[PDB]
Amino acid sequence: NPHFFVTSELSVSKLLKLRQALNSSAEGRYKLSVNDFLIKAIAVACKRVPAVNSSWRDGVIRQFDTVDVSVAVATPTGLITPIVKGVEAKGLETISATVKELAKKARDGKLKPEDYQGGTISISNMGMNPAVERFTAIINPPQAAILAVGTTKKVAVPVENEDGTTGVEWDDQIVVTASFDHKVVDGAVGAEWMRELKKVVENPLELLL
Amino acid sequence: NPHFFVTSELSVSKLLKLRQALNSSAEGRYKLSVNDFLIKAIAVACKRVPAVNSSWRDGVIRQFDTVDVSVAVATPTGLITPIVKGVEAKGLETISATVKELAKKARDGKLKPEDYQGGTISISNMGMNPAVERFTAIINPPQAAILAVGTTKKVAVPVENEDGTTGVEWDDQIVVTASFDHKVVDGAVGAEWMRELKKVVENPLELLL
Amino acid sequence: NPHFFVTSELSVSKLLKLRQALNSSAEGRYKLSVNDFLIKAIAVACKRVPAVNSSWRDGVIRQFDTVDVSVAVATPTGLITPIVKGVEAKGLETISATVKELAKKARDGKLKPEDYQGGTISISNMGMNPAVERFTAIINPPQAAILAVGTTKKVAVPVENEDGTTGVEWDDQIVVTASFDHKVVDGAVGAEWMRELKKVVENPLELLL
Amino acid sequence: NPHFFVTSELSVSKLLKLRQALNSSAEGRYKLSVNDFLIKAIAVACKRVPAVNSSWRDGVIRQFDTVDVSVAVATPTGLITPIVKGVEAKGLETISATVKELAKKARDGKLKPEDYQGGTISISNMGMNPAVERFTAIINPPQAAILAVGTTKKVAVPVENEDGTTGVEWDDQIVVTASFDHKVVDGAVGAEWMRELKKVVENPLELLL
Repeated sequence: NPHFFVTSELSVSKLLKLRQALNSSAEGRYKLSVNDFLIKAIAVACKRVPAVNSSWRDGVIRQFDTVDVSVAVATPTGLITPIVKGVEAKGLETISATVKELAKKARDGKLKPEDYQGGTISISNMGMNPAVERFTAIINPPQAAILAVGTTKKVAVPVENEDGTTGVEWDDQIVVTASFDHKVVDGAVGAEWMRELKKVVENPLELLL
Repeated sequence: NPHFFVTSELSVSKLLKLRQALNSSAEGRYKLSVNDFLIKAIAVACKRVPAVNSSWRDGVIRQFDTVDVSVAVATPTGLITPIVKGVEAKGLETISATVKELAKKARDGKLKPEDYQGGTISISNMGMNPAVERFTAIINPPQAAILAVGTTKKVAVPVENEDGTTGVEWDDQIVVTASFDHKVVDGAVGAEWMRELKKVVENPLELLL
Repeated sequence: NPHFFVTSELSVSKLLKLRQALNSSAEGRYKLSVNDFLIKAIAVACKRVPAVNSSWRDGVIRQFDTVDVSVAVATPTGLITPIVKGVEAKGLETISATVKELAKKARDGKLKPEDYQGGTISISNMGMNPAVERFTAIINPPQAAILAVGTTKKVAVPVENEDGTTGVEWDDQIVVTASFDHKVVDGAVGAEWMRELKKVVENPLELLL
Repeated sequence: NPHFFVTSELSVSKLLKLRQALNSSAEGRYKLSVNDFLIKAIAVACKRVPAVNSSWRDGVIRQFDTVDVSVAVATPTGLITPIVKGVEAKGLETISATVKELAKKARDGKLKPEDYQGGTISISNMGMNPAVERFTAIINPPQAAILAVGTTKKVAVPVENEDGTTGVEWDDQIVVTASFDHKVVDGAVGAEWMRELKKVVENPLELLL
């Protein structure tokens, strides 16, 4: 299993501003987190290039026209992978309610058994606790790509103010990792998908596009 | 062998201050290095959560109540793994003398043959030379986790001084990597162990705890 | 295949200055890129320590006195690995012309079939597009080490000006990754090769050495 | 029974600072008092010189390699001596929990009968109430040394400030007393043990040593 690890580095301050604005405008019917924006962005990204969201059979490979995103949730019994289907068609409040409902279902017991079967990309995120920057779980056998998300730190970013020739103003910054299979997805298309994903995420206004 | 790589990023300036104070107070009977603090901290960390320090047999797994730490040393013949046992009970001067004596034994020849058998976590550190930030040797077959340590760089860290709204003051910072097995230790407990390890190391005053 | 991933972090501003000077002095007969300096530097580095540029047969291993560098190029059909031989003897303009000619040959069709066989280290570099910092393709079967190159970012670097006690002046900085085999090349010699490679690259004036 | 009384005078302000720091950093799982630092320090001190922690049989004497510390607790029924074993191996939070649990066990009733047998040095401390500076209970028959602790007062300590040729700044100060047997432990080794104990306690940073 030749799984090569690529990475990217994303600026999220715009996402924080948008999340705060939407949460303040909310009347309580929905709750938003950064994982919501990440899953919507990666759904749009997979719509952009369908190469990443494929599967490998015995010899032959199959490509999915639609997008099905599996999210990892931590349970005392082990690792659970709830699924959400048709993410591109849905908004972000609906997927928010779906993921929180699936999480609480995992808390109170076991889920309906076909919530485990299916999917195109597996997503894991321990950004809640600190002391984690990079990680990559093994790719699931029916999958072809896994995207892992670390925590958000606070580092200096290039700025070109006039009074200060160099200038230093700080921004929040996050690290993502992607493990592919190299049997279906090669390095070039993975780098393309990552760069266009960063292009989508850096300015969130194109999420509605 | 699904070995997933997690990482953390540690501040060591407090450790440097403590090491300098103890070395100045020393009368020559003991010599201290950063590896000493790392091995003591990880011993306490394994005491905190015993899940990481286990082993896998044919099908069944075995959990060790005590801690046995194997340290990697570079030799012209190859790679050697001296062992230290009961690290949690011992202080740091005793383990310091033990590791330096084992290192010089490796220099002058071969060791007693049962110094190779046993252990719970393997530790490797090439922080002596520069030009290394991340690395991860393969996990030893009777082990379940390996922690590798890079070098210490000097980077900017968040500060909240009054005169400067952003403010910039620099600190030394180190990178650690952890390769687990995923047959015994899953991602969640590994992240827990790493975050509590960083909590222990960041302020060294809890080492005596 | 126990492929352990080591990394380094290089300052390239001197290389940019030298590249700009040589390109301005050029009359059009040659074109220079950062990949040229990297391949020349790694050729000299392999000349420094011949351990990395070896191959593994069935049980026995073979060491190459000369250097043969294979460079990866992205093609719509897939991944292509043109080869350049005797790089240490040649300058940098000759290897520049050779690599650009091989790239355009890959563009317009297929190459002469023995351009695929041979080599000591495989080099891949997607530094052209942004949104990539670390990656590592699997080592080719007749090879023993692969060096991957990310993009160049702009980060703060330690400075010791008098007026500012800390001081902050920024520099361009690049990330490199190295995947070895651990059947032939162990961690120590890999770290040695990486540190001496960084020593060569940081100040490019030793390239002519 | 020729029990000669030696004494020492200790500065504890550093211990108060360390205790306050650790208690503030505590999340409630442990509670620390000065007696904890004293018992850990004397355990390390007995490890330093094993002469004090011995016992006398009929004619012959026996020396203990390990350390077992008996602490005196005041009960309405009389005087009770709970025991803690292997103190040097354990930290200070574990012995803290052990001593508080033994104290509350003495409060709610009688203890398991073998908690009375064994030990190397008996420790008594009425530092809680004021109006006590020196005291010394008789040595227990199977013991060879008893260390009693008074209360902490506030007295002037030598200082060498520049503006004030003499200078006066005040510090907290405690008095300790030691009654030996003179059948096993003579004056010289007792004075050695006391001076090295004061050396350990005055700067608590060597407790982790």
